[PDB]
Amino acid sequence: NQALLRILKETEFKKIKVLGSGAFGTVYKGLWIPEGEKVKIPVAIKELREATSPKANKEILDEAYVMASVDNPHVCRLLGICLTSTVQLITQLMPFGCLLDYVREHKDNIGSQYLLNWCVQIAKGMNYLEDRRLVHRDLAARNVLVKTPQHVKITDFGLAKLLGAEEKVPIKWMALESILHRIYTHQSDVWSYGVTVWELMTFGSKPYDGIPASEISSILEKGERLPQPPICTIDVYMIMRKCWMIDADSRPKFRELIIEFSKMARDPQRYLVIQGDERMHLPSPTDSNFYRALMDEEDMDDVVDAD
Ligand SMILES: *CCC(=O)N1CC(n2cc(-c3ccncc3)c(-c3cccc(NC(=O)c4cn(C5CC5)cn4)c3)n2)C1
Repeated sequence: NQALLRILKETEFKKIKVLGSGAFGTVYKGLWIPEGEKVKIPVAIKELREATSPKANKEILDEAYVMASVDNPHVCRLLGICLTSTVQLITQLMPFGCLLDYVREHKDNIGSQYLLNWCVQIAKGMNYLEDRRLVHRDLAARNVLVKTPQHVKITDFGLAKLLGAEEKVPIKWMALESILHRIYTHQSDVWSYGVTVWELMTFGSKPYDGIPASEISSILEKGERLPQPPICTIDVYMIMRKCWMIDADSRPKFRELIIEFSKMARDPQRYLVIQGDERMHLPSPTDSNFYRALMDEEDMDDVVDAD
């Protein structure tokens, strides 16, 4: 559906500040000025790294129209595109930033209810991508954005597919088959999900810290995996370990991860042990209503509360 992707002209928007970057390009906070209006509307803009040609631009545009249909409350939707000598992708601006920076800044202030609800939401967004037959290829805590502390969304999915580069590097998030054979499936996205859950449970620790990328395949072949985070109980750790099994079909499915983490979120102190957890509950209905009115009016399934 062509109505889901807006083609933007360089004159109606401006990049104003750098927000960060990745393997695909630099991210900016921008301002959109609708034609004839005096308002400046904040947007997020990703400017892709490699310069592009008119032939490549037509193929990218065709793929972008399909990519703009990827609609779920836990996945950031591509809203607009500007195709000139560079490819610029426009999306809604998330003022809280990525979940990786969030868990680091609010470490020893985040409770089990939040940690477990973020795992559920990420699995929901990943299950929706699997329902759309779209392999993410770059799932990590840096690619989970915070709309509000209660609502996270996945970004940067299928960027190789958008560019027509699926058959052409975040080694520490990759399944062993992706490292060895560049094979990417919904099951290698499950391995990346286990690493992302590990990043959240360690409040943003670096996976395999100190170990060079070239040594990772050999470490995985010897059966070594990321260590049990100090807050995880054995049941949570066993789910992460199942995500990192050599046999891809032995890993859990995203629909099963939604069910297990939803069950755990219903008795959160039994699955995660955090000091001072009794005073780090989910917001009351009053606070939740206020956050939504000011920055999150979109439709979304209820957050899992404790029994
Ligand atoms: C904290 C980690 C970090 O620094 N990162 C940079 C990367 N990131 C953040 C954003 C962002 C910030 C704030 N508000 C919103 C987003 C982005 C980002 C910006 C614009 C566009 C995108 N992605 C896409 O447009 C896009 C399109 N697809 C489909 C066509 C394939 C997938 N992603 C991301 N990036 C995290």
